[PDB]
Amino acid sequence: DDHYELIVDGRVYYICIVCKRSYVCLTSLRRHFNIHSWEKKYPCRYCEKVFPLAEYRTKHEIHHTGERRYQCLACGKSFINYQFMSSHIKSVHSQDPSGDSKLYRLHPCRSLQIRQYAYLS
DNA sequence: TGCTTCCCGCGAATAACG
DNA sequence: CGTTATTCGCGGGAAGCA
Ligand SMILES: [Cl-]
Ligand SMILES: [Zn+2]
Ligand SMILES: [Zn+2]
Ligand SMILES: [Zn+2]
Repeated sequence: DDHYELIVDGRVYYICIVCKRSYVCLTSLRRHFNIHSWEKKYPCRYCEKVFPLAEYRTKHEIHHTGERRYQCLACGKSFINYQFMSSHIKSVHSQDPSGDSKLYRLHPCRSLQIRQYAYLS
């Protein structure tokens, strides 16, 4: 089909026929396989570009709107994405958002229409 | 070398099904 | 509808890049 299976120990892995990348979940391999396949297009509704993954388009479109959903809770600065936010918190506040504390807040997306997680309210 | 985008397990929201 | 299958948002490390 589009993959074969591998089994080590009990573990089942799904392997991409084309690039031989390994996946624990089949939904993952299918999501990945569109990169080879290009059977689904995710075109940017603001410009030319097309993406092989829905989430790539979504990150892209937020950069069009300028919305800043990531807010540092120590000083209030807002950021476009996780990486800027984390980078800020680590350098300025000398803390890590990975472990434990709610150091930042992610606002619901309001600059465009995407699926909304009830926990962000 | 520090931004920048990619990656993929995980599971919530929604769609397709019956 | 209830009940499933599907989509895709998210974290945060990795990989890419100039
Ligand atoms: Cl904003
Ligand atoms: Zn592949
Ligand atoms: Zn665009
Ligand atoms: Zn701050």
